[PDB]
Amino acid sequence: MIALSQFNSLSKDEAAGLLAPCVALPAWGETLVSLRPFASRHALLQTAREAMANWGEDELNAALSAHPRIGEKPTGSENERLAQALREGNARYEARFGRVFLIRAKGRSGEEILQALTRRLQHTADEEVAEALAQLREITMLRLEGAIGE
Repeated sequence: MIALSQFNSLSKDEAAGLLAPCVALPAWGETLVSLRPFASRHALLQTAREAMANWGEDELNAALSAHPRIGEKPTGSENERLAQALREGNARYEARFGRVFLIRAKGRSGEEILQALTRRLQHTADEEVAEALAQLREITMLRLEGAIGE
């Protein structure tokens, strides 16, 4: 984590690089960088929310393009039932929608994630683009909050 004053004084390229892990959408970071200086962390976060408010399906696709799918990271009881149901739900999700299951995980239990996954599998394509975007916005904000201090 770097101070807000450090973020304000970075070069445009170092500042975009600091923001890059928050989401794989260079335009979002470029926009925030171009609006420096920020006078408080709260104001930076509010601007960040505005900048992602009109992301659509094209941004969802670009943001997720390098995300590993099922079977792409081979590793070589109630816990077993949960792990199985989560792995099966993820497999169903990828087969239906042709994209990884994106969910803000911090703060949710495995059982809560399973319930959200099961519910989202009942969505229409448009309903799920919207929810996946909302989760992408939440994740981006949590990452930004860990990247730049007061």
